[PDB]
Amino acid sequence: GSVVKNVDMTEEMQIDAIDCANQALQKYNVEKDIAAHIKKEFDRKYDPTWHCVVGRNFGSYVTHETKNFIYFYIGQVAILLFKSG
Amino acid sequence: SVVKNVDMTEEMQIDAIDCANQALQKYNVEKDIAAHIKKEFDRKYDPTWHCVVGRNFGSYVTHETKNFIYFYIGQVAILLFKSG
Repeated sequence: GSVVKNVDMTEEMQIDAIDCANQALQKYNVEKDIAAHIKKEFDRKYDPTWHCVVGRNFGSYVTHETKNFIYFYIGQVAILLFKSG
Repeated sequence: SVVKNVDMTEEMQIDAIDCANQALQKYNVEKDIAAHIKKEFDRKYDPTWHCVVGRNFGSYVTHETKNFIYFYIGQVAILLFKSG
């Protein structure tokens, strides 16, 4: 339960981020694909544009001002999910 | 592997990495490591910064972040951000 989140990431959205991350980790093996599934699901449910990186071997990203985000873990795997640009 | 805001340019990123390396060199406990990075960024780049190191930290709800960097020192995650 170690989480950093924005005030606009309320319980329902946080529960959905955890559920989506669990669904992505259940379905896919490659961390880039896991991240992409979470990003796609949040664009669809909570409107674009979301970005997501999973684990610690991801492509670097320069973001414009984030307006909402959540940083959390599924076991040892970090998930950063944020809305920007 | 870094995610950062456009305002975290190379000099500030270099300082975040150096600060994190200095904190990990000096302190054993991840809460203290994070607090050292936060204190140094408040002093050098003005408050209010917040920092969490590793994956066993106290949760935090932040108001709109205006600058941040997410990066790793080996297997250890560092999230450093300015808000509230």
